[PDB]
Amino acid sequence: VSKGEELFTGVVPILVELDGDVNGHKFSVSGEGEGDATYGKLTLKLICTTGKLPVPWPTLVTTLGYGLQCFARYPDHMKQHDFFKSAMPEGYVQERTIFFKDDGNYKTRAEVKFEGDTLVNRIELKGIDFKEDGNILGHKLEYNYNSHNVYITADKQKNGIKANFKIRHNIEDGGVQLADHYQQNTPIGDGPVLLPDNHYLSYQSKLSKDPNEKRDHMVLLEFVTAAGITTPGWLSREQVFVLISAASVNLGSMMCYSILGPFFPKEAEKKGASNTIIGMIFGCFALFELLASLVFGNYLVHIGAKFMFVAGMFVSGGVTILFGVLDRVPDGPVFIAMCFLVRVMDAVSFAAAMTASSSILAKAFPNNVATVLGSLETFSGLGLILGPPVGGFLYQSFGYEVPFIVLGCVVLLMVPLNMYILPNYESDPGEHSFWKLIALPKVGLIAFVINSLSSCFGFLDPTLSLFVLEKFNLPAGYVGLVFLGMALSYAISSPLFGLLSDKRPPLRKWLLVFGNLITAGCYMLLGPVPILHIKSQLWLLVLILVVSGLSAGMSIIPTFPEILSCAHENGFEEGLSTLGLVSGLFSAMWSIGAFMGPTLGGFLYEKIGFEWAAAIQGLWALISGLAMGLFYLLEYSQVQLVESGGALVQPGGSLRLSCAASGFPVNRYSMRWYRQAPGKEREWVAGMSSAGDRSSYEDSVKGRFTISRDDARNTVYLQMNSLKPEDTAVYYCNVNVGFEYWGQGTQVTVS
Repeated sequence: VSKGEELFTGVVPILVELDGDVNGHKFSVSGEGEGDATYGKLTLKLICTTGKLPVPWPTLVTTLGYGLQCFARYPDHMKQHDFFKSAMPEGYVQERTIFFKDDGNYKTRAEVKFEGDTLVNRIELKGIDFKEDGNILGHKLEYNYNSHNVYITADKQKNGIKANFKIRHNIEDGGVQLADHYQQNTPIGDGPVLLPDNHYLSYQSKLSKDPNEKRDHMVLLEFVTAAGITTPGWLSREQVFVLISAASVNLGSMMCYSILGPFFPKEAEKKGASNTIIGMIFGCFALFELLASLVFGNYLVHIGAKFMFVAGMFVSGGVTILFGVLDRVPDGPVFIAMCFLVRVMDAVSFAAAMTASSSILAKAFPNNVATVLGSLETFSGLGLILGPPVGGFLYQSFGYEVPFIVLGCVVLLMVPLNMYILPNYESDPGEHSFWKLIALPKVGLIAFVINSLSSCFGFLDPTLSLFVLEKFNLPAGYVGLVFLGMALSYAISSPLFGLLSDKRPPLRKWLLVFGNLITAGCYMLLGPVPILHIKSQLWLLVLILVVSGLSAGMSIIPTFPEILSCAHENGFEEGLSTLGLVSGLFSAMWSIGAFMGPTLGGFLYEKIGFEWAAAIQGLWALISGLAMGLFYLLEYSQVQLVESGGALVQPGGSLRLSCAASGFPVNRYSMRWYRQAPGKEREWVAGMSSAGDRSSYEDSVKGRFTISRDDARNTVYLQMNSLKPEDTAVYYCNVNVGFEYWGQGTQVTVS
């Protein structure tokens, strides 16, 4: 707890200083930058104020980035344990002892102060016993940097923390240099101390050069995350306290939403609404809810979530009683400006509810994004299946009014109780264009899929009732429950294909494609041409509609994590505004499907029969699903490694291991081979340089291991002879192209 803790968020500009005396050589570096504690980024452009550096660049990165640890993104249960963020406006000091393996040493002292709004960093270091012909001063350090963990514990003897981290520097010969870092961090002031437990920090550092800076310089795009303590497995009551509200929002509305649909032919000719007017009801219900959801997703930050959400059903609590009785008055010169007062504010009532609710749902659970959406969907399905059987008494009470007062009282009494739930105040507006968000080709291709999936349901819903009268002849109340089977299958597909979509991320894309593919199948048997000579059996049509609902429910849910990852990976922000604009995107792309689908399908039904009228929508969805493979199966350039060749070993012998690559070429890159022993930490074994003329070997396997590379298939082989009983371990392959990427690794058991 501190006065500057709440002001620490947002951008905070940084001033960075450095003077240093390494091996009798004096130099100085100064620079500027900024970052965030909520985003976690840290961009620092450093320029040498002296000239040619007597040290390699990454050897200074560990004392210029890890010296600036005020910007640390901590998780929820770790927010108490912020010692670097404990007190900024006084300043703190950091003493680091840096050792190298069998080489010289660094000692540095760090003073950081906070004046006004900006942060000043002052570093001084002394470097002793370094050689010109060694690994360091020969400029043998490759201009890349890896990902390392920082292990922090606290001590109350000097009210501070002590930390350790070992850094692997890459070598142009191929090997690594181990930098031991011991940290003693204390605060200057006598203020309150926020003592951490045992925890660790994770880093992801970039290292690039801008050509427009003429002198010696570097650019850091460090990303720092935190972890360390296992969270309790129980669900917190504060997070239930919003999930109950979201469940009530999705549950109470759908009864009124489902009963207002077929209610309208009780008055459609009382109002004098001709087919042009009936058509413009659907036209307004499409386009006005497009515009409303779009402007809401644009201006969620400016309006704010509270009056967005708790009044989001107050207008729905108005439209549940707006149809109180409309057989009373002879709307004559009333109905000139009432046709957009019948169902348009119903549309913005349920567009304003779901756009906000999806955003506040997805904010609370980043680790379970698809699970809780599927949970609300299966709660919706359980509400929909048991929807109208409770009406067998109530609207026989005193007339035709009853479904719009008694349930209207429930909505009007449940609407003001949603005010306790939202504590959310404010975020930042989105800087990138929402048109630029759409103009990304990935959303530009999933848009057509989600419009097709909406068009399927929109065409099918007023079609089975007019179809099954002819060759099946079921009564009106029977027309419902087939459809209920579909809902049952959406329920079966609501969490089961959602929770799995949280487990394995890269499996979702093909899964989405698979959904679309089987969606094509589920209409080709729906209305078949009798060239296929299938008989209209009830059981086969029921089964193909159940697997239709299963496919639709399996394909609807992983749309939202896919577009979240699409917005995340392509350089947009990481916050509530991006989540809200993605939710409005989903709202608009769902709402346009009520206009693309039912119009042309209802036109072509009476024209060509519900065989080819179903077949045109089926082929439309089939082309919609087939379009996804052009962007997935042609640009599947995610970098990954495949390791194999490990099995049981007869002791004192010869075998081989291999690892192949995908996502990058090996024309200008090096590669490493690591080993994890049981119970002991990792250790560099082999290294193939970018040139490949030479290689680097561990001394314990020197003269025993042969590394080889085949450039055509991007395959790398490691062979040996006379294996040892200590060589029961798991081997990893490491590559460094804009991240430190590792493979899964495989086992060698010398038994």
